[PDB]
Amino acid sequence: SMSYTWTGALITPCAAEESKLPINALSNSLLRHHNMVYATTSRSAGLRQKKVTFDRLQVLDDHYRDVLKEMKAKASTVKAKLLSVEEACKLTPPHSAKSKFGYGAKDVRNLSSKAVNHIHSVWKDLLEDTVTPIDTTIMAKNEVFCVQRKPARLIVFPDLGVRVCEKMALYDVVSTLPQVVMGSSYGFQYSPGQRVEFLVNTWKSKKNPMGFSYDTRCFDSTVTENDIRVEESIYQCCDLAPEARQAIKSLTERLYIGGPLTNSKGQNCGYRRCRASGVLTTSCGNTLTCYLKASAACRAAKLQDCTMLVNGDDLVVICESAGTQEDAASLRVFTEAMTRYSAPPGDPPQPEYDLELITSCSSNVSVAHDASGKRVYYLTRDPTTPLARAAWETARHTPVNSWLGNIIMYAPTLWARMILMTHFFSILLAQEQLEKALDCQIYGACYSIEPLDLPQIIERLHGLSAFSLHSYSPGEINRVASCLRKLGVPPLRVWRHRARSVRARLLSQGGRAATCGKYLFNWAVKTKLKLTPIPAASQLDLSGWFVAGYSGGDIYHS
Ligand SMILES: O=C(O)[C@H](Cc1ccccc1)N(Cc1cccc(C(F)(F)F)c1)C(=O)c1ccc(Cl)cc1Cl
Repeated sequence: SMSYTWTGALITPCAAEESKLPINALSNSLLRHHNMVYATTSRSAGLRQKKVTFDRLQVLDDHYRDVLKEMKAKASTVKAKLLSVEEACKLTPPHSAKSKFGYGAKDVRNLSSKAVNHIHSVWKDLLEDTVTPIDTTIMAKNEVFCVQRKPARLIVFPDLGVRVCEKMALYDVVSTLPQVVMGSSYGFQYSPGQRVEFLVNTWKSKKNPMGFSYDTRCFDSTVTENDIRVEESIYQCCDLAPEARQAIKSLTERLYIGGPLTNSKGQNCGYRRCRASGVLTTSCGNTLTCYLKASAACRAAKLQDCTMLVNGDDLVVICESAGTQEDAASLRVFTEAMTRYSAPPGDPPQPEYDLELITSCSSNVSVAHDASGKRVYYLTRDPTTPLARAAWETARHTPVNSWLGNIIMYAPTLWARMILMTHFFSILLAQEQLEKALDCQIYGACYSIEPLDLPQIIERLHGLSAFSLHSYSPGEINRVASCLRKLGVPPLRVWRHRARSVRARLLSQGGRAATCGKYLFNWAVKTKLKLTPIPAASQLDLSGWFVAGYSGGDIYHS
């Protein structure tokens, strides 16, 4: 079956779109090569349509059915509850797309009678009808990148009412089931630090380690009807309320498997027969399907002691080496099996014998040293995209503040500490907006975070060592330095000069701002300070942060 069939109608914009980096008076302090940054827009949607439209074939062998039976055995130990309407409503982003039925995201969060009444009629319809295709809107994502130009990604999502219904029926399932079925291989259960720890321990557990990242080409498009019905059979293994079983069956038949695509102008754009990128189950469905195909492919390839780390379509495997030559051969067979399972590769997989050289979830393990002088492994990444998006956010307020999200996920890195923290705290000072909560995302879920809570939040997730790492690796230092040049960003020596100023300024404010100056920029002074556990860090309720992935899932954790 074709992943998509098209009518010719265009994927249309929902408002004005900007592709060129907006420039203000602050832009140059961060980046000078403005032409390197761009945002994707609907004008490239047609190009994306061509890459994502292809036929899918599947050859399912005994290794595939063996792994699935095992997955189903673990799934049968899961007991999940139906969420109430109020709970589901409270999980809805404040600015989530409004319903076509006369109410918006605020109406839902306030439990307005119109929204709640319509939500109840959608739920009832799900229970009575298990066949009628549910409508979806298809949009082109406006996302920022650096050159080396890619076309806009596509986002397909059902109406707001249906989304609240997905939450009622499946939020508990998608939040609980993956870790049970996949154990330690489920990546979304890990904070950046725990991820590193799982990777380092998994690597150290092999006599002769070897690992590779496996990039699937347009994964959502490779997901077949079979795949989606198999995912549902796994959900159905759970101990669930009868109403939840019916809604899951209905949602699978009417929405997950396929459905008509409508543009922002209300025209039919065509029909989808693959994974929708904008539904509650996108992350969980992709993770389970990637793990099932890969686990089975590991068996077919005769990979020795293969350990998976899977986050949606992002896949990394660490196993026992059989020698340089044999490895190359096994990987080839692994890739052939995945292809048979409808998970063909984009970039061909290549074995790596150096853990730090493996990139998964666009990140890699690197090493530095803490106060004591001890080696500490931490998660970093190429800062090109973080900086391109930071440049955009320097001149444009956007719904998701990636700079904040990146400071939280990459607080221990050289680049997040010296550039992002310095740059944005300088702006918050100047605009006196330090206590203004801002929306950012972690594993797809949206959170309102106050920048003044950063010190505590970081202590909680990375430990106090995040404020004292040093002696980064020549490789890391050099990648950052080279990145600054490609983008036209001031050299690290300049950010250090700046950080000294930002730090003195925060300190002058006292209170929380002073804590920020003290912990976040202790690295900027030749005579470092104390830095002891922050009493308020234990107060923060970080339960739910690193539990599951919700990318495209319309999730908000207030
Ligand atoms: O330890 C390191 O790896 C860097 C190495 C480095 C190399 C090139 C550019 C920036 C850092 N330096 C050593 C260092 C400190 C101050 C000034 C320099 C200079 F002059 F070389 F840029 C280097 C630091 O003291 C340092 C440590 C943590 C953080 Cl968050 C920031 C800094 Cl600056």
